[PDB]
This record gives sequence, structure tokens and C-alpha cells, in this order.
Amino acid sequence: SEMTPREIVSELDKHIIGQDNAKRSVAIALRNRWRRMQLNEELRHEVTPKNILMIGPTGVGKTEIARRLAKLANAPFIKVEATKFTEVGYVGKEVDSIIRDLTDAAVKMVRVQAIEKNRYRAEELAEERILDVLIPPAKNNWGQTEQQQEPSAARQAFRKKLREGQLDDKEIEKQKARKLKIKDAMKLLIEEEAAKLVNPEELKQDAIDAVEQHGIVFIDEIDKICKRGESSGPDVSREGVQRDLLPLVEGCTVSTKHGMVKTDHILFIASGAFQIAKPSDLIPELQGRLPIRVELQALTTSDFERILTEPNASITVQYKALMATEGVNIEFTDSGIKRIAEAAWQVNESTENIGARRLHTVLERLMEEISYDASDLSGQNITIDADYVSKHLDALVADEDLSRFIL
Amino acid sequence: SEMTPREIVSELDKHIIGQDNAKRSVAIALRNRWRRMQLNEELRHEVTPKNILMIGPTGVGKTEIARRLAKLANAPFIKVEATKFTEVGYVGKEVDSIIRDLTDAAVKMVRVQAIEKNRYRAEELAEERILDVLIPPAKNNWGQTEQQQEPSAARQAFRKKLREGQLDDKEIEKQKARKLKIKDAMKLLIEEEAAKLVNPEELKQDAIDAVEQHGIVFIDEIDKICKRGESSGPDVSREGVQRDLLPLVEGCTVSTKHGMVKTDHILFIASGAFQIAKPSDLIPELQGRLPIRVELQALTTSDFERILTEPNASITVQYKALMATEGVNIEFTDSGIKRIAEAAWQVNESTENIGARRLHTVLERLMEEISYDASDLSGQNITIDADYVSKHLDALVADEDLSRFIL
Ligand SMILES: Nc1ncnc2c1ncn2[C@@H]1O[C@H](COP(=O)(O)OP(=O)(O)NP(=O)(O)O)[C@@H](O)[C@H]1O
Repeated sequence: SEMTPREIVSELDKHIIGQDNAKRSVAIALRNRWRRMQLNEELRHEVTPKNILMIGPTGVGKTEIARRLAKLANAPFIKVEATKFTEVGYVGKEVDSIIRDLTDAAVKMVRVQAIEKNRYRAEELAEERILDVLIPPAKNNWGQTEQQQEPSAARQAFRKKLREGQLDDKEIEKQKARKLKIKDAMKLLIEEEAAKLVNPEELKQDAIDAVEQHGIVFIDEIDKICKRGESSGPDVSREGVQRDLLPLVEGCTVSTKHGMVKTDHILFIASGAFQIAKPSDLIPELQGRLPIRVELQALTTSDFERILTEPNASITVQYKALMATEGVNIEFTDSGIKRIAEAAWQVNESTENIGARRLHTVLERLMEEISYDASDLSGQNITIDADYVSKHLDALVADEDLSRFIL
Repeated sequence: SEMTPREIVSELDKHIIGQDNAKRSVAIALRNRWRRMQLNEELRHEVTPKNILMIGPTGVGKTEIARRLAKLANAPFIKVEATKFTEVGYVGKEVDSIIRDLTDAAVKMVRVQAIEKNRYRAEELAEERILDVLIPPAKNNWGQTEQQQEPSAARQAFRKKLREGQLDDKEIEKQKARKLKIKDAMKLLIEEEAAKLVNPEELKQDAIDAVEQHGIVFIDEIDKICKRGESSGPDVSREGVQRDLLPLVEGCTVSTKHGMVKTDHILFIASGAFQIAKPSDLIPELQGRLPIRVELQALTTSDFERILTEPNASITVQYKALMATEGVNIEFTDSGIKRIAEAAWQVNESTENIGARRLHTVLERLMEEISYDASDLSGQNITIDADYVSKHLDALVADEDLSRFIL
């Protein structure tokens, strides 16, 4: 029982922005996963996980979308740059890494949780182990097969004096540099028991599945690998990358550190805005394994204003907070934010679209002085208004052959 | 006994449209494999498997034909693009890798095929101890055999009570003695007391019997590695591969982490469309090692149509069930189907004739909304009629660009 296509989207809508379709498509993909494994043996393992090919500029969300999705969808993710496989050093054995990498990034995942579940027998057996101290009851147990509920009582009223009143430094009822104490034992006896419920197999075999079955790969700049003109050079080695991918894509088995895997039931997400080339130029074989094609729209002034603030920890936020530490306090007005955004955009349009990123520069650049002369004006309060903004930037933005340096 | 020529074919056109000849070829080969078993020892290990070279455009079948056959025959198979062996290929000098890989899967196969071939006990024997911890059998039993079917009074009750209701916190028996939950323990013991019957030795030695005997390879893109001349630069590099491959086809042995395998009798299937080169152009020794040459022709719309239906588990067929999963029946009209096919075809006749591959796209994009707006439809009913396809696709198929982007 997973989230409905729209249900998924909503979750994405939380920490993200536009790219709706994108969210939609990615969502769908997630959904199908369920439908897939919910039929008959024949197709059960005969339906190829539809792979998305994100077609948009500057990892403006796409990167995140994929990230977020796989996260909430709870599954092994992995960002891999296409080009990262072109040229000597690491080629064929490096293309297969993708999996390997992920697989590991998975085995680590399956661990950070395989312990969260057994996070009981740790502190419970960590306290009870050091609970067998102070004043013992008797030494007559296992004598009855139906009567055992009274003799053994060293903690039937001492378990509370080990919760808040643990302390101590006892031991029981060449290398040494650590002292054992119920105060630290209540916390250290955990590392011990937490290492008793860890079966490398129940983790290995667990991850391997939660990978070759729920894998999400994000191939960035896939468009790069495509082609150029007629006298292609490192491209005859580029296409190779593509080819070298097919296997994992088309579905296959690769040798890992914790065994072997199956890249068939895996989900991949190509990416990159195609300017020089197009999905069409892409290698048919692969171009065919990359179904769901989604067009990612640019970013609007509005969008910015949002990312400029909305985020749980906006860039404007932490900044005011940073200025705060300096005793100085700033005021990010809705009047200026618009201008802030109003700027970022202008630049992106004038120079070259990038989105989000543009901000860091435009903001930091506008907040120049303030950042510099802080204690030089500590205490008082400053207003970041639409006029204050333009007052600074205004010029720059206009001067194209320059903005390409400070922004 | 194995299927006669057409006997194979029949089971072959089960997922492939036309191109029978190739099937025949692929079929015959399969048959020969057995004929050899009849040809008395004298000519036993004195007979080549006779390998085939498939020659045809893109997305026309080849591949499938292979697998389908490989599957229909139950034998470790593996596709492989030569290309990943040329141009500064330090690994391209590892053409033997092939078997090393065909053996890897060869491993998986028999293995996984062993888990199912031995799972009737895998589960049973598991829950046993479970129930055994549930109703601890009495000590010292008086041999009567039927006296074990008696505890079933409560036992069976419990057993039946377990094949549904569980999640009880127990503890059972480098063995065990851990206190978890019957849920996990059921699958832990299901495995612990599962791998009891495997025999890694005879197992790993069972797999080789496949790769060595029942094994198939699909040397892909052979056409690439061929010729041109006038300054023999990358030429004496490509051809090389061919030679490097010979031994495998010819018949040699390769070192694998699993042992030694004899490519003597193995089905290698070279292929690719020689729009530029020609089989003749290919190195002779090989040209001669590829005795069976068959041609594949481009699929026509009619074929497409057929492809969207007749084939067992056709896209639509899948999509039908796939949609039905979200509790909603769809219906493609003989007219709509035509459209899809037509659509698909049209695109190929303006951008790139990627053949059959085209469909997957077309359709999937045709079912955009539906695939998304699913949960809500639940119980609803919709027919993908001509006027439907034509509504979504027509628009696209009309203009280029897009198609080259999302098709
Ligand atoms: N009879 C068929 N002819 C063509 N394609 C088919 C057929 N039946 C199913 N298909 C689908 O269409 C695809 C055709 O691609 P493939 O099987 O690689 O053919 P191919 O001729 O080997 N391709 P290529 O190497 O690109 O020329 C398959 O992956 C199937 O999903």
C-alpha cells in the first residue's frame, strides 16, 4: 500500500517547486513499481521498469526531485554523471561501478535501519546486563518448569535505579584505557548488544534485494554522451559510455562487493537539457530503454521569490541569522525579495539560465557591505527593501559583459 | 527430447512477429545441438555447433529471437557489443570476458533454479522449528511414527493458526537462540533451513555444464568491427577483436572464478545491419566460423499492430493488466491500435526508423494521463479508441522536434 500518483506528487510538492509534470512522471514511475509486483508470475517478472529521461536545464530541481522521490519512496539512490565515464582511467569497469557504487550506498542504507529496529535489545539488554548489580536475590533458578516468578528478583524493583540512577563504575556481580560504569555502560552496553543482532547476511541479502529490486539511478548530462557533427573524436568513446550503460539499463547482472545484482528491475532517470543534441541523437537501443520523456520548464521570478524564502532554511534566512550573530539585524522585506528574484532571473535570461544558483551570487553580492561592515554598525536594524536591492544590483544586471564575473 | 524445427518456431512466434527464416535458422541451430548427441562419439566432440550471423535493421527482432530461443531452450545467454573492445581498450583485449560473464549468469541460473526446485521443504522445514518452539514436543518419544501426527491436535491447530496469524515474539535454534518475532524468524529459518540443500560444489559444477553445453552468446554490432582502409589506423585494431573472438567461437577454454569452461559447443550469434560494411568485409576465419547467415527485414505497420496484440504479454496486454491493477479496465480499439502503430511508424518515417522500439514510447505517452489519473478512476471504464490516440499523438507526430525529443 504505497502512495497514489497524486499522493506521491503532494509529498514532492512539499520540498520543491514547479516541474509538476516531472514530479508527476517520476511519481507515476514509483506507482507502477507497485502495480508491477502485483500480477501473475508471467508478467510479474516480465514488465520492464519504465525509465524516465528528464529533459531540462541546470539540475534545477531534477536532481532534487529524483533525490527526494527515492528518499520518501525509501530506496537506494545514486547520482552519476554521464561524462564521468569518458576517457581513460576508469571506463568499462567504471560504467559497471554505477551499480556497485549504489549497491554499497545501499548496504549502508539497509544498515542504518537494520539497527533502528534492533534499537531495543540494545538499551534493554544494556541496562539488564548492568542491572545484575548491587544486591543479588538468591541462587536458585531453573529449578521449576512451571514456577518461576518470585525467586529471581534483583531488578524487580532496581530497574528504576538504573534508568536515571545508573551511575556506578562496577564490573560484575596488556591493553586498558576504558573504565566500565553503569552511567556509561547503559550507553556502552548498547554497542555490545547492538552488535549481536547484526547478521551480515540478513543485511547483505536484504540490501541486494532492496537494490536490484528498488534501484533508482540518476544519469546526469546523458545528453553529453550523444554526439556532435561529422568528425567525432572522443565521442566514438562517448557512445561507448552509452553502450556500456545498456547492460545495466537493458537489465543485466554485475559483480558487486556483496555478491551479484540484477540491473533489470532497476529504475534509471536520464537527465540534462538537450541543446547541442536531442534524445533522438541518443543511441536507439538506449533511446528505447528511456521511455517516459518529461520536459522540464525553466524557472520564473515567482519561483525564485519562493525558494528565496519558502524553504525550511531559505538562503535569506540563515543570512539574517548570520548577520544576527554579528549583533546586527537585517530585515528581508517582501518588497526586496521580489527584486532579489527580479534580479536572479534577469541575469539568467541575459547571461545564461541556471536558476537557484544565481541567487547565492546575487544575494551575497547585494549584501556585500552589510556582511563586511557588521560590527561597524552592530545593534541597529537595517531594511532590505526593493529600493535597497535595485540600488545596488541595478547597474550590474544591465552591464552584461561583467555580470558574467560577479554573478 | 527437444522440439522439432517448427516445434521451436511455433513456441517462438509466441513473442516474435514474422522473420521466421531467422527463427528457422535460430531454430535449426537449437536442433543441431541435440543431433550431435545422436552422432556417435566418433563425431561427437568432433562437430562444431555452427554459429549464426543475423543481418537486419534496427528493432526488428534479432535480440528477442535470441533470448526467446535462449529462454525457450533454458540456457545461460548473454548479449554483448563488440565496440566495448576497441579504441584504447585495455579491456578490449579481454574478449574472453564474454564466457567469464556467460558463466556468471550460468551461476545465477542453476542457483535460483535450485531455490524453487527445492522450496517445498524450504518453507515447511522452516516453520517446523517455529511451531516446535510454539508447542515444545515432549521429551523421549516412543517410536510409532503416527504419534507425531497426534500432537497435531493442538499442533496442526497451531500450524494452521500460523499460516496466517503470526507476529508472535519467540526464540528458536552458529545456530540461533535469539529472541525476535515469528514474522522475521519465519523468513530467517526459511533461509537458514533452506540453503541446507544446495551443494555449492555440485552446484557451481552444475552451472558450468550449462555454459559449457547449453550456453548462448550474442556478439552484437559485429558489423562495426570490420573495415575501410587507405591508412589502416584504427582498422588493425578493430579486426584484432575479431581474431581475439575467434578462439571462443573456434573452441577454447577460459579461466573463471568458477572454473574452466570450453566454448567448444556454444551458440554465438553475431549480428547487426551492414548498411556500410558487409559480412565478406569481416575477417575470413570468422566469416567461416559464421556458417549460418540469415537476413531480417523491416517490420511494417501491419507487423507493428500485430506486435501490440498477438504476442504473449504485448505492451497493451501488459498495460491492460497494468492499468487494471489500479482497478480500471481499458480497451484498445482495432482502429486505435492501428493508430498507435501508424503513429509509431509515422515518427520513424521522419526522424529515425528505430523500428519496434518506437511503439513502447508512442503508447506509453499515449497513456500519460490514464497511467496517472488511475486511482481515482478505480472501477471506471475507458476505451482507447481511434479518436483517443489521434487526440494525444496526432498533435506530436505532426511536428518533428518534439518527436525527436519525446518519442
Ligand atoms: N517480432 C518482433 N519484431 C521486432 N520487435 C519486436 C518483436 N516482438 C517484440 N518486439 C519488441 O521490439 C524490440 C525489438 O528490438 P530487438 O529485440 O533488439 O531487435 P533487434 O533487431 O535485435 N534490434 P537492433 O539491434 O536495434 O536492430 C524488442 O526489444 C521487443 O520489446
